Amino acid sequence: MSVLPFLRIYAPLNAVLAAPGLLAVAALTIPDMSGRSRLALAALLAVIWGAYLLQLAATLLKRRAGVVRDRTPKIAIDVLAVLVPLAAFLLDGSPDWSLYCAVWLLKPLRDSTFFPVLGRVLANEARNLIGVTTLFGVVLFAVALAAYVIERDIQPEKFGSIPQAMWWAVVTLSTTGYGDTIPQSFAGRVLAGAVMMSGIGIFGLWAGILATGFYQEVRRGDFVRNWQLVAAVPLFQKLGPAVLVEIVRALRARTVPAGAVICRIGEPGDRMFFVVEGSVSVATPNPVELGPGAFFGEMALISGEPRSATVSAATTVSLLSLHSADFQMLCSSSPEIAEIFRKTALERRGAAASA
Amino acid sequence: MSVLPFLRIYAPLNAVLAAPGLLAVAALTIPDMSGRSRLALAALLAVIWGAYLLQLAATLLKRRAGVVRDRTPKIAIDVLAVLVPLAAFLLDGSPDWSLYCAVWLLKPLRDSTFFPVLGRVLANEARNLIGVTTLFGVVLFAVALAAYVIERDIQPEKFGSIPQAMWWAVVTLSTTGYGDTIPQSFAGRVLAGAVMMSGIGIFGLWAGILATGFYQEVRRGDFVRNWQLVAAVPLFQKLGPAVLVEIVRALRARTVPAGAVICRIGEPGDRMFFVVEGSVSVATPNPVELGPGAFFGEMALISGEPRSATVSAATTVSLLSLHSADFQMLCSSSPEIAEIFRKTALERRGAAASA
Amino acid sequence: MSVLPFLRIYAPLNAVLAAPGLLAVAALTIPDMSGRSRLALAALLAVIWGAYLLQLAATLLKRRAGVVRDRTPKIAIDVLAVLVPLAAFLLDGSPDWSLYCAVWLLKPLRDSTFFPVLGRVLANEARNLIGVTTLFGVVLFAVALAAYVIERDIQPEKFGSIPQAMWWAVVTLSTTGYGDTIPQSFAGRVLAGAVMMSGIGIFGLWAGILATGFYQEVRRGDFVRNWQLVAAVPLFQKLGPAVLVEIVRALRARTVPAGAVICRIGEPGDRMFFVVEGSVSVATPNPVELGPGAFFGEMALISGEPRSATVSAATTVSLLSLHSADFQMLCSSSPEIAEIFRKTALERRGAAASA
Amino acid sequence: MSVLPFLRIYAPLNAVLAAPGLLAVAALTIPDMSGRSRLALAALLAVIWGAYLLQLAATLLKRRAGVVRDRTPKIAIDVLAVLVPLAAFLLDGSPDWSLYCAVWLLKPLRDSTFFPVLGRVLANEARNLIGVTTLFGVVLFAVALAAYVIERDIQPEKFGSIPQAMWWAVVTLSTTGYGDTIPQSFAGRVLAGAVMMSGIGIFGLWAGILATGFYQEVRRGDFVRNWQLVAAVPLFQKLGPAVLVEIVRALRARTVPAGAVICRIGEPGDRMFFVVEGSVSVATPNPVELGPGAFFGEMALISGEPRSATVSAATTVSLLSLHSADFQMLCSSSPEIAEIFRKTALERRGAAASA
Ligand SMILES: [K+]
Ligand SMILES: [K+]
Repeated sequence: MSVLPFLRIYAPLNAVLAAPGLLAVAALTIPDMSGRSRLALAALLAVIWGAYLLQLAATLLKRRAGVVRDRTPKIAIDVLAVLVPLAAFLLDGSPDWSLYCAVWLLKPLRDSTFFPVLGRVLANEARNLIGVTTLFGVVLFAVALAAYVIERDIQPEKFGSIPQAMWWAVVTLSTTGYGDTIPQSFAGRVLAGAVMMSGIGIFGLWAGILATGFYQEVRRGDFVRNWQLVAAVPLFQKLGPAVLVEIVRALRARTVPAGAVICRIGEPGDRMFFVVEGSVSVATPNPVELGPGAFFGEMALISGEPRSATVSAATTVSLLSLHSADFQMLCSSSPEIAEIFRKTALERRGAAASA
Repeated sequence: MSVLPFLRIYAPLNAVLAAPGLLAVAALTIPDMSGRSRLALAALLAVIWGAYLLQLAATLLKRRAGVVRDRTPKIAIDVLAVLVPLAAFLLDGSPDWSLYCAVWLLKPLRDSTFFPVLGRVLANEARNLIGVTTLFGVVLFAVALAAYVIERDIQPEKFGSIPQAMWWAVVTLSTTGYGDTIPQSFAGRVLAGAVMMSGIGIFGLWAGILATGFYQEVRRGDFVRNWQLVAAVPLFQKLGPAVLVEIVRALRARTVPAGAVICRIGEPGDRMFFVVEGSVSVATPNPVELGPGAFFGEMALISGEPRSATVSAATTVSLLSLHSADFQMLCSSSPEIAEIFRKTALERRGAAASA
Repeated sequence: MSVLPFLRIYAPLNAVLAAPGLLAVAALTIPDMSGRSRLALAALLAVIWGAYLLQLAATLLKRRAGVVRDRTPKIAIDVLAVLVPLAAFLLDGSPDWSLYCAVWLLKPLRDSTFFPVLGRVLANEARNLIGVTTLFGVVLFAVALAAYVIERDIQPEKFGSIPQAMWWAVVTLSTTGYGDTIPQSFAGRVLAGAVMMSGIGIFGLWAGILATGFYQEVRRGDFVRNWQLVAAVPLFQKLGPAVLVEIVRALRARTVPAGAVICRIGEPGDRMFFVVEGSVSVATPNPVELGPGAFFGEMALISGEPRSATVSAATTVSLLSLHSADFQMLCSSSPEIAEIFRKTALERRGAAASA
Repeated sequence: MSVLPFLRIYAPLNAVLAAPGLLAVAALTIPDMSGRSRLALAALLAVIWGAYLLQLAATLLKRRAGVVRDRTPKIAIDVLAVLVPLAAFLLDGSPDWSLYCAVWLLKPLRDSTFFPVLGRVLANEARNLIGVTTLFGVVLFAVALAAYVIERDIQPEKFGSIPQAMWWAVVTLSTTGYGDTIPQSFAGRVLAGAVMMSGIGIFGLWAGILATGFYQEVRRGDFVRNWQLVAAVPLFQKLGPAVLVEIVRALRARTVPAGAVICRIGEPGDRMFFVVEGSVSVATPNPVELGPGAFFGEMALISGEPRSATVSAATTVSLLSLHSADFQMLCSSSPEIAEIFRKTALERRGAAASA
């Protein structure tokens, strides 16, 4: 709610082209298709092949910044991103070689930050997941077995065994309801009453396990990144030790591209920013372009008013941001700083129009 | 649990009439329907047309309070709320012009506060949603592909391609279970075991992403609105800086209409209120009508008793409210204020019956 | 995890008998049923009728404690619990009068505490629910309409209208998957990709709205009840103001019936209790029966050991309970109290066997 | 996200063999199966029988550490793990005796820690679950009844009774959507609009009840275990009382097996560890093998750098772990300790290469 995400967060053309790349698959996969456009997109594989292949050797020129680097992840696919189609091209002379369009699917995941964040936590909590997944397997066959007890007699053809029943378990437990083969008797129909009751508590926990400390990591992700951009601010010599842990949970950083709008004038004042690197376009008769290491919005927050300036991203600014309460929290937290921000609430009145 | 929501929170007749307005659609949509009531409701479009159109020009008289205003949102539909039916009326001479009853559907959303609240946060967290939505597309085709591997042989007519399989993926992943086309082999049936396991963790996160800091915004929504109605209370010169952040998370404000009941006498005392604007009906031999900037309930909370007065909303009172713990928290937080509330617990014993 | 719930929490025979009472319905509801047991259970209605009717007039003798009472809720059904069957008995001379076995269903809800707790909060947060429920109706018809656009042509018989499509919306949105009528074209099949994506975020919020501050109320429910049983403890003259808010969130009270086990000897020490009313059976050569206002378990917690006594509920004891951390929190919170609990960890060594 | 789970957390071969053990069931369960491998796995039951039976008497030699022990849980199945197959072997002379492969299913649960953790909390919160489960039964028949009102007329064969309707309730309420028998009329089709709306709020709460304070227990599980491994650290004479409660929520302990990697050199520094028991392989010219009661990583965290040593688990080390913020929290929390860790950030520069 308090952040300006811009500059094409889904930027890298490596990440982009699997999507157009892999829809190229389908038309090959289909009868009654002319050959015209059939192979026309086979090029587009060759394009994406050649395109990543173009990118490829530039990467293999890894004498760049070659001091200490851990790039087994980033490289893992780039190798295979061209080889797997290639060996596929020949031995699988038949068109099915395109079935090695399973391959680029990691390329989005190549430069997918927030995926390490995902896999980071599973290697702390899977202890639970196992004891639950076991427990999932407990309750599965514990309950799956209860059906073969019954309808083997009059429904062999659907329930003539155990695993045919295990099928109808998790379909029944995991919230799904396919609807292919269903009981006819009473007591077997009774048993479902605990099933959804169970599974929705099972996943009531188990999916909750994920979001539980995932969010801890994500809410932690906004600190590990943001104990940086702290010392850069020239004011933070005075802040006490414990004060920051309160703060950085709320302070998110993002980056705006050049030209874009930051705060348009006259819009309702609802937040303030801490610039740390880049520069701005504070639209005044004399533009007060504050570069790395500044802020604005206090003129509107202390007064509770619209914007005092059409600030626009003159350059690519690594931004921060902040809503009132957390700034009121700061204003509440210390008279030492409200003094200068009060002065600033008068200086920037006289500094906005002036130089 | 601690608030009195009254005065028709779904008030504005602009917001109201799409519901009766759009059910007017259906009878046109249906064969074997007489023409009698068919067009009878076509009027009701004309009514709602004329009705908003009546409202319309009053809005276009936007010389009202014309100083600095940002009304592109509120106006966006009012323009189209009449034009789109209108141009539809002529070029679509055929009855299908009523299919521009897709149009009013924003009119509820026109004056839908809590919808900006919704859209506010997506422009902070969609970073995740993308990396997840990509990941959703990863796991989709990653898994969808695994089926065409198999049943293309014996189920062409259902699984004779890739996208027919992508269909059966999210139907299978997204908790649904349609039940149109289902495997017959083993290993393809095996694969589902991870699917629901996955998707319920996927949405185990992804839907959780929404409620995660949505609630932060909503729990923030009760501060940004309620750092107001703070200075109005004549007592709050003494409160310390940090004290309020604890409080305002709990203090919700609402507004009661005139005439309505606030606290009926003899009901079990469970909460107290801070009036800030309006007036009351404190039912005593001399009604102690406390207007803007007062409170009551302490007589019942400190004593832990039923109500001392049938207080009723004499006027439209912008209300606050408060449960005990948070007032006990305050009573715990300072002896400075319990003194006067103790005195008040004796003054209002003598002030209730007296003037 | 830290509480002993006993004494038949589903106690009241008023609450009990709807369950046996209403299963009495079914056998009447069924063809090919002999008349023998048919009416045999009609008695059981008459029993439950007579039984509550027996209870009834005792309630209508409401001169008991008749000072100030708010009993419209408790009485609302007891009136109807006998009348509705009664008038049903005659005018509905046909057996369908038993269809006024819809009636007792509130009787469990009559003496269902935790149901007021439910309905308490909806009158604070339904503001959201409306803006969401509207939004649910937005996204419903916003999306439902998109289908009649298409398959009216080739699927009139299933999609020959709007509301037939609204049907397939929430079935599709609300996680369900019935599986009666399904598209055949592409673009209409495309649209589902956002649907489950939506609804699982919708209810991703909306159901979350419930558990959100429900839990606040429930976690509040353990304070409003438990600022009581505080002064009774003879030790709590010294505790500081803010200290308790930390505590009472964790301290749950329950009540054990006479005879039952409290802590059996030799079991692993994992918790301690604060008795406030009732008496115990501390199994020692001289039973140290501590009555209202005492505690035990510190001998095992400070030492981290099994139990020092087979304590059993000699009477109906209104119990508290407590795990270590929260007691370590207290031991951490003050040296003033660990002294006496250290002494107690030696006194009760000498007081256990002795008198 | 901050922990190294290793040494075969799913270790015990007792726990292992039900999985291979119980899949042995299926081939017996199936027609058209040769007898060759049929009984070949009957051995594997005899193996697992004999194998646990081998383990068994070693357990029944419970003179080991025979002072005070509470082993009714661990023993409960080991008794039956061999008897139930055994008596099954004879009286059920027919092959169905293998249906006492329902029996080992507790054997995973035998040595399933985190299962007591599960069952611990249900005996605090089931108060709710009942009032909800009742409420589930309320809303069930409250709503189930509403259908027999209607389609008994034209759908006897599907809705010719009450319980046939109760079937279609929870299938409809519990998020499932089987799709066997569906209405045809309007008002009965209307009713579903509240159903999913309800059940997803029902389980919106009810499943949430589980994860609610489950997580409290789990987040508590990391304290009850970890107030241990506290005094062992020679430094913790100075820490203040309240300081630890902040900490131990974050500090998880796990155990690494011998040989395994702990921190490989040059990897990005992201965490530090507290060793308390075992020994390490700090790969330096003179290996600084710190045994029970030490730490490392500060050299990389204060500097924010890659690893200073390929530390590997020389022995089975009962590990702790810690990320930066929580260490920054400590560094923020006191100058008393950053001094020595600063010194350590120079000592271990000179102590790493040296002895
Ligand atoms: K479903
Ligand atoms: K289905």
